[PDB]
Amino acid sequence: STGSATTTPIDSLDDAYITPVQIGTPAQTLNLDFDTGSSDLWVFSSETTASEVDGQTIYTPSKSTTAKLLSGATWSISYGDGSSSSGDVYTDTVSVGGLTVTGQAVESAKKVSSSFTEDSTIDGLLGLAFSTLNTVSPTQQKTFFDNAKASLDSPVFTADLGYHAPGTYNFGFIDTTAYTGSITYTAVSTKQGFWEWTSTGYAVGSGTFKSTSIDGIADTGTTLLYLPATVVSAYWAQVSGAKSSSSVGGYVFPCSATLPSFTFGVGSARIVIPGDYIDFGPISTGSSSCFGGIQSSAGIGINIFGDVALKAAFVVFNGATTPTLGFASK
Repeated sequence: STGSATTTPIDSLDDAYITPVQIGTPAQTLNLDFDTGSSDLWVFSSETTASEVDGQTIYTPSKSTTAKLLSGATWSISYGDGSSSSGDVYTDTVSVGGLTVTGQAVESAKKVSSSFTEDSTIDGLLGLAFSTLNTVSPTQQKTFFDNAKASLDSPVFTADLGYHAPGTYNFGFIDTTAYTGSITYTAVSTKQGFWEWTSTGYAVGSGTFKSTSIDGIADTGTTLLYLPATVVSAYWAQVSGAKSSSSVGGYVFPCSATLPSFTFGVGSARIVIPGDYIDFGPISTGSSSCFGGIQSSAGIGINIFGDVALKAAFVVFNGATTPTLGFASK
């Protein structure tokens, strides 16, 4: 089998992407944030504290004839951005772009933190990291991809995120029309449960490439590119007027400035992030100070190749027995 679904930016800055997902019978369609940095499929629901729901579409398991309580199961997650959610668990039929999994764990939120409430466009998350990170207790549950894998034509999914435009998540096949050149594959460590890999270096604009190992994660659920402070400083030093602002919480720059591209290495291959992808607009409405899309990972504890990086490439998440990651230009 295969599936193919369009993923759409939630706003004009590509702060996140939402993908429609069918849950239950008859189908209830929720717009989920596909997140290769986590491993829980959780949704706003009829069980979510009323005061914490503000415009989201909810899953109502009592209206699904295929929903079954996963008795005794609970879940609780906290994300790198400080947000969180928790609740109980049903199994139900879940379809993405034509691909159907029966008995998928659907984690129903009883509580969500304010940032989730405040984002009317995201109805939940669909985790695509390794199932070892799944938070369901007492019985850890598998991701949608893990459940689908054996049925897929090939045990892979791909992320083709757009810049200020829709893109595509495919399951079970590689669309050879969606990228230019060749796909370069690179080793993955699953030791932390992430799609963790090592970039071979970077360049700033037309500058010479610096060969240096940068271990990080391919994370569709993170907006920006978070890299070591040395790398980030070298980037912003090439932007007139850019500065790190402790009050804002990262690098800012005047929008009158031209942003250089940023290149990262995948083996001997190179992915070029155009300068415009690094512009996240005014820090507040009407401000001449713009927020940067490349920020320091110092004190996150891990480097994160988030949407800023991934949307410059066609990315293969290869879930073969030994997982790997593939990157192509597009």
